[PDB]
Amino acid sequence: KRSKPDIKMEPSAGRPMDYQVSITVIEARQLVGLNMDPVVCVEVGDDKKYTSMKESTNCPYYNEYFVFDFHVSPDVMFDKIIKISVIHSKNLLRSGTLVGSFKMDVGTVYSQPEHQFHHKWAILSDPDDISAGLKGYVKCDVAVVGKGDNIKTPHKANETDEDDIEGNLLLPEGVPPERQWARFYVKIYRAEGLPRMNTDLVDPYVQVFFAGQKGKTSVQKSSYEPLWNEQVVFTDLFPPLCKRMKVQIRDSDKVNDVAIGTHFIDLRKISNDGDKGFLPTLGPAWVNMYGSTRNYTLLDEHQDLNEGLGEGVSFRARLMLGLAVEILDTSNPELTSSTEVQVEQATPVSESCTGRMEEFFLFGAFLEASMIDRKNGDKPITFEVTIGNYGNEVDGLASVSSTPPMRPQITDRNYFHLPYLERKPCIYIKSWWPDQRRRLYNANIMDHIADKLEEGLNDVQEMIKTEKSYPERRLRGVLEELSCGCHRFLSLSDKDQGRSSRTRLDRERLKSCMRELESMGQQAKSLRAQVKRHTVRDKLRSCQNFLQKLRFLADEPQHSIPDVFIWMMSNNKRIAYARVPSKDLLFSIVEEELGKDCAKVKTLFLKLPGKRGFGSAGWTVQAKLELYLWLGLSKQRKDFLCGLPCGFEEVKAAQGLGLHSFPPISLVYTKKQAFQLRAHMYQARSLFAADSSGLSDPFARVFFINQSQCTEVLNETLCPTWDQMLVFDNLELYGEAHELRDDPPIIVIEIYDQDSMGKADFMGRTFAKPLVKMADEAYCPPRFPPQLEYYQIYRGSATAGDLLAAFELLQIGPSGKADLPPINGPVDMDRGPIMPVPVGIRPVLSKYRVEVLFWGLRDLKRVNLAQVDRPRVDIECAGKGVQSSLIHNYKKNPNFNTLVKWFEVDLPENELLHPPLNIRVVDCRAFGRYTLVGSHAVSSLRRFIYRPPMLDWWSKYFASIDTMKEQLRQHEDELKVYPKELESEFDSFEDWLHTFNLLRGKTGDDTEEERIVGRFKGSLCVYKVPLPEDVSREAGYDPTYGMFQGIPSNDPINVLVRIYVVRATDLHPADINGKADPYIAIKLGKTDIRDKENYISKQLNPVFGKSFDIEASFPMESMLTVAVYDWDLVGTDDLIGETKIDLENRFYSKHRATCGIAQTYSIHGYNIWRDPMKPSQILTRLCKEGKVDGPHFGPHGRVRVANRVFTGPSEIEDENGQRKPTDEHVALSALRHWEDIPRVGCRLVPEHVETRPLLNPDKPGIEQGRLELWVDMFPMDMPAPGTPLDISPRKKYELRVIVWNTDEVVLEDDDFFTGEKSSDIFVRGWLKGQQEDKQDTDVHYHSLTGEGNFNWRYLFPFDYLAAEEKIVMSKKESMFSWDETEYKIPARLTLQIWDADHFSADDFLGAIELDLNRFPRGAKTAKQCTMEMATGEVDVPLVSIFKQKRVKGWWPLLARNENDEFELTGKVEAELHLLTAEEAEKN
Ligand SMILES: [Ca+2]
Ligand SMILES: [Ca+2]
Ligand SMILES: [Ca+2]
Ligand SMILES: [Ca+2]
Ligand SMILES: [Ca+2]
Repeated sequence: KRSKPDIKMEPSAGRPMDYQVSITVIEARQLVGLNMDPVVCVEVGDDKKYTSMKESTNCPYYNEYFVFDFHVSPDVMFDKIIKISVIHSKNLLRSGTLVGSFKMDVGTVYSQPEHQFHHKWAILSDPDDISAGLKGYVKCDVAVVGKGDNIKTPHKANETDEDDIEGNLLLPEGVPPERQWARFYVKIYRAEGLPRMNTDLVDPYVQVFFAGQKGKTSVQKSSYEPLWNEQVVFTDLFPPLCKRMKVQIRDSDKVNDVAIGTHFIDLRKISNDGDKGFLPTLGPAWVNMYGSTRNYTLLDEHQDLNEGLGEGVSFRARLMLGLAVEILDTSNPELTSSTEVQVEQATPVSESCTGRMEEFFLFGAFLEASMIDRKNGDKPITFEVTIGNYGNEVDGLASVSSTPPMRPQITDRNYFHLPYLERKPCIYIKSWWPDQRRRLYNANIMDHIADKLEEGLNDVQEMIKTEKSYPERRLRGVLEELSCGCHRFLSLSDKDQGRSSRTRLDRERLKSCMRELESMGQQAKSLRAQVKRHTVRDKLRSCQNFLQKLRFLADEPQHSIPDVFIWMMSNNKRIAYARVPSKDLLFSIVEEELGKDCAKVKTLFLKLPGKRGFGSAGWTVQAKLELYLWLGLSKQRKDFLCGLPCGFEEVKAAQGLGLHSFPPISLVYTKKQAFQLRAHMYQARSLFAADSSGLSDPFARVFFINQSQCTEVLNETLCPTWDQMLVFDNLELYGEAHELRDDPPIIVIEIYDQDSMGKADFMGRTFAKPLVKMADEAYCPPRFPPQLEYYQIYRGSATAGDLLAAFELLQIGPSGKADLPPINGPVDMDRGPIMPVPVGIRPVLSKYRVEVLFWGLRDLKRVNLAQVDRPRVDIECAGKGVQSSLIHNYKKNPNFNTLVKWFEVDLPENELLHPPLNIRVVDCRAFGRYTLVGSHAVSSLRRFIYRPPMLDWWSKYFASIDTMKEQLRQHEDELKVYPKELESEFDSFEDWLHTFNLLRGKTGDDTEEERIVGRFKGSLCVYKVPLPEDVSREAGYDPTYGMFQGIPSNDPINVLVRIYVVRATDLHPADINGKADPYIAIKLGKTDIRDKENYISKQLNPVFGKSFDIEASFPMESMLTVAVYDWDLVGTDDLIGETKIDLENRFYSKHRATCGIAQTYSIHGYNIWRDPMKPSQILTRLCKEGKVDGPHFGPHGRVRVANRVFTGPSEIEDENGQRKPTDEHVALSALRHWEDIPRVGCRLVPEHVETRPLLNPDKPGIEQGRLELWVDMFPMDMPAPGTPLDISPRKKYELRVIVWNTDEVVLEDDDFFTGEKSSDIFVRGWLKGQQEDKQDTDVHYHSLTGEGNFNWRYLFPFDYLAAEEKIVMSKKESMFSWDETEYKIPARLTLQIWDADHFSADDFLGAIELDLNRFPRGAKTAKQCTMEMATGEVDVPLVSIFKQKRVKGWWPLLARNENDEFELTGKVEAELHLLTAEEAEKN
């Protein structure tokens, strides 16, 4: 396949769109400064915000969130810098001292696989001083997201998880952590070809921006060809995290300096990292520079094109440039330690290093110039072609550049055309460019193999779309051809070694492309063998991992010949432009090295320059040229007319009369051939909506050469069936048969919405190439007759539907129109000249029946600000359909009194060609004035076409969360924990019930929720014929309810929902201080419960443990929403997150999604069964609903469902402790293995929590945080359930120690009165921190050898959990906080021996820090205590007091000496004891 051409008016480049960056700075560490007061400043481009001030902390904590929003182009967003700085003593009076700064850019943060860095530590270096060392690190999370992106957020963990600096640096892949300094020389030499800005002179100077620094050269006053010869040096951290250098020529002025042009050097194209890579280098070579139009205007609206914001519409300058980096040793005292940008004199380079200036030649032939836009074509028009400054005759051999102006004639009401016919104007341009053709040839072979590969991937994507047989063989052939072209590029590009015009970048880029493309060829040859159908899609992605990087090869940073520009001018006022690259036009002998646009006629769509080329002004095209272009050496000009169609005869200018090889000013064609286009137009689907009713009036105009016709208008449909051909009679073309069959001409098809007057709104356009046939060839299969194909219409950037067409070009023969095929006349003869699509091309139709289950309608909005009372649904498929029964009142019952009804239509035989079914709800008000409430049409029927087939419950939560963590890590009692929406694993519970998303309004462009006017609930069943009896008995049991038998009841039923909110983690902070105060809000219908009375305070990871009961009247009250809210002391409360969980499909699924089913039964304790019915009654109800025999019972260990038997345990315990027999365990096992039923077998949800991502309307597609919750449904017409689960969040302990004596404590104090050494020994110890566990003993004054006597008892009461061995407490973070915050640490004790004084603080002598779970055992005597029991010797075992409960021993306390080791500075005899809270009151 892939006969369609891919042309788009709006590419990805140029269009500005909304981005935002979110930067949070969690904790700063390892900073430097004496009594410093840090503030973290975050800068993105031209703005910056500061955090709060912290006083005298070395490790401050901020956790402050910043969001920067911009609406800019993607390329200029990727060039914005990100600066994280730390400032000491910032104030407005005096500038604070800079501690450290870190530079980064937006574009490489976007280059992450998650478009973000999670928990990464910025290296806060010193940009102000190269010789200075590291100034600290700052942990941060930085994310870049624009509109239209869906991303997954990783675990936003606290300090209790991995937070180490070195393994989580703020680096991309492959960057070395030390980031050695470098000098970046750019060497601006010369320039040529400047325009006029004084009216007419210019005062240029080159300013270069990189990494937030800038440097400008001197100004060469009054010179259009200036010579700067100056070099600008930067210094930054190699490798540069910023990936672009903005070099910009500027015209200096005394009031407002403006821009000449701007070129962006992408540093990835000129560099390679690693030990096999090479340092950044470029040039000395010429760089082309494009911008706005060269003629001066005082109010130029295209000024931003000179700044690089968009696409250059004309050539503006050529700049000689060089670049070279070097790594400098910053420890050398020979060089100054400065950092700022410097401008010095550069070394002059000869022109022979960039290639000799040499004369090139451009030839162009304007064959066709049609579809000129009407609002400009009242004047005669021209076509000015300029390459470089050559051909700029308007602004200022004799080269010609313009076609002769002559008036445009009428084609239709929307476009003119130009009557060239046989007189084709031509242009010839002499030019002088350097001899760097080999660079363009290498980039051209790169682009040629990349174009072949991209054509292969688009072809196999089309065979994926149309389900053609074995695309894996096409993939293997594509990879083999890619390897063959790879070896061709290996054997081709290396033969021009002898020239000395190669720069420093040429050899390095050729070698790097050699190595990388050898790796690509061997990787493609290895990937060819593993291509398989069932894993084809990932293989496609691997091919994309080739192709884009191949384009990364093809982009040349040192382009020699500038792009050619083809313009339009009406009375010498510029209208529209096209810009063709010159690597595609260069002529050469080898076919892969030959340009893809050289010596062939190509279609070329002009467009408005700059900002007028975007949006609604850029809908209609400005011209559709059929241009022949050739570019190359004048000694290679021997065959620059060979690719042209034959039959032409030259006419030259006055200077070239009688010459041999003078290029012609014009051509006259004599070999005219007549043709006819049969524009087959069968259908369209999913078109754009251009009326306020949500539908349109589509009629399509077909444009071919100069003729244009329109198919008839159909009314109030987005999927029309015109059933019409457009006969363009007696076309004329010029050429021969072999130059036209493989390259047919272009047909452009636009669709318009007819309105109440003569104007018509726009739908977009598509393009086509007709099936071409000659007189000598016959109408043989499989080429003829042409089959209808799908043509993708694009309304600019956004897609706007498909189109059904079978275009064919047919030449007339020597017998005239008698050699034309027999035209099938109109069966409906009332249409007259409207001739339908003939047979063979028209899809052969067959009888189909559509049976529609009309279940209900949900949340329809107002029509003309009036409420909807009595809906009805019309259904249209292939023009005919059935209408639903009326409902009586929407507010009390939004359901139809009968459900199943059918209709008979004709549909095509193959399912790929099916027209879309269109449902339309309309209000049936009085007096027959029915208006459109909603419409849903875009659907494929393939899914509907039938074919015959001490423990608590938290311990159970821990025993499941660790298993799901183990399974997640191995991929990269117990409940089945689900990590996402339950709908994603259980296909939104759409077994028979389907939700069709119901639309009214114009289709959105550059949301669907604003178009939402409700949704339809129901099902479709479309089938050809009644099948044999065993298959058709599904409908044969009850024709009243049709094929949808097995349906459950439709009448309203009363229900309670029981929502359990377990916990939540990774909350986005509602408050700006990185904290939140969460509480659950729940809404369902009229019910809204907000539990503000039982909030959790100062928590981003709430342990909730809450259960709520909500009344609901189904089917109206089936739209539950669960949200988390933040308490605010003043003002209004701010929402944190909100999730939607609908209950219609959950209740009415076969999967039993009302309540989960546990792993096993227990009638007491932590595994209590919350559902009121036993599982025996549960599968009794499921067997009665699903037409299943069973359940059957025998002994208590077996249960029979259908023809299968399952097993399980027999006895079960209650709270009294005595066993009882039951068979409900085996019933629950049958519920677990319910998938094995041969007819009604599907999956069932187990008892779960779901980790639903909470979304926000402000950030679509972005998870603010994950919420652990699960819902239960219990219909109240069955008996009510009991007490809900005790999921409420949580043992208290007493640690007591006694210090008996001390020995060998170091005598720190010399005696003031007698002189001997002594020590006032006393003890101190604490578990948690300062304000809670600080206690000390009495002082043993004046020790002689370290002996002391205390006999003092400590006591530490606390809370504790043994699941993670964590001591549990909540305390205020600061004295200014409102209330307490929860903290977790492991079991710690810190013991110290001090030296008391009567007048000041005590002197530190010794310390130990031990764990109650793994401390080494104590000595038996004081003298047995040695150094080995405290250090890291493995010979000393460990004792846990949680199993021992009594420890007596001697233990050494260790000073903090300067030798980084431990020294015996004291011994302590200690008794250590553990009690509970109840035992502590009497022990
Ligand atoms: Ca309209
Ligand atoms: Ca209309
Ligand atoms: Ca708040
Ligand atoms: Ca708050
Ligand atoms: Ca003392």
